[PDB]
Amino acid sequence: HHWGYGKHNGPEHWHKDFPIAKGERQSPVDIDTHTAKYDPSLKPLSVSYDQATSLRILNNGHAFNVEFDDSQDKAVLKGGPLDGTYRLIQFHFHWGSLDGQGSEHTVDKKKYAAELHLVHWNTKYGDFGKAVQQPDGLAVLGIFLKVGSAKPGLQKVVDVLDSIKTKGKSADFTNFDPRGLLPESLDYWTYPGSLTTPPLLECVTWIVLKEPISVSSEQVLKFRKLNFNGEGEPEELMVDNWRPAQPLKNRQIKASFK
Ligand SMILES: [Zn+2]
Repeated sequence: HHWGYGKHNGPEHWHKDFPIAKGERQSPVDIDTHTAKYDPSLKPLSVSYDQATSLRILNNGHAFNVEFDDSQDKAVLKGGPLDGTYRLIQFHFHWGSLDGQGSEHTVDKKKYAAELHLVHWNTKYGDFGKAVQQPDGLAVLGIFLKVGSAKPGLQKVVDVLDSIKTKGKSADFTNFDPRGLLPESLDYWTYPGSLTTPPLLECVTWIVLKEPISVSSEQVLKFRKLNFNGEGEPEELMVDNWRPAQPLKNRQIKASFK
């Protein structure tokens, strides 16, 4: 009876095994664009992904992760609300069974078709496992996906998904360039929050970009063909792997832009 996204193990159950689910700095949240405060003290984000080394793609039974080599400062995020250098370790997505839902973060209650998370950890803690125990240990870049035109830079990801259909499968995935997933503008909202899957630790500085990227109906259809289950256990399509919005409680969302 492991956690997941179904009727009987889904987000409304998670608190029984992970009491921090009802904590004071849980994610995701709804971003109220009229209540977000412009903070002109926020620096622009610095994304240096020109030396990124992707290694592998895998289906971990709740999403697919593309993993990067994080043994040196090769793909890093700096600037913005962050002190220090945060290394990219993996990215993944959350998506829906239909185009009108899928994202974790919402903007004035609007859901997008999917949400990309680029996960980075604070190099001062030395590894990822130590970073998740600290309040400033991780920085996640969140990017919304809407359905429209195809994103060429995602097609390489879509094409290998057939080879990792079921839980526990992996495949070599070298020379993928994550710069092909970024929108044009780097304006962002930021707030302190949590992992959105168990263990839901409150170690994340969230940076959510204002500008969505567009993907095609056909691209996102291919995400929906993946499986939560292992080979060949009964087929359960990996859809709606998103956590609903949580109470903002005592936090302020800040914007880098007016
Ligand atoms: Zn995520």
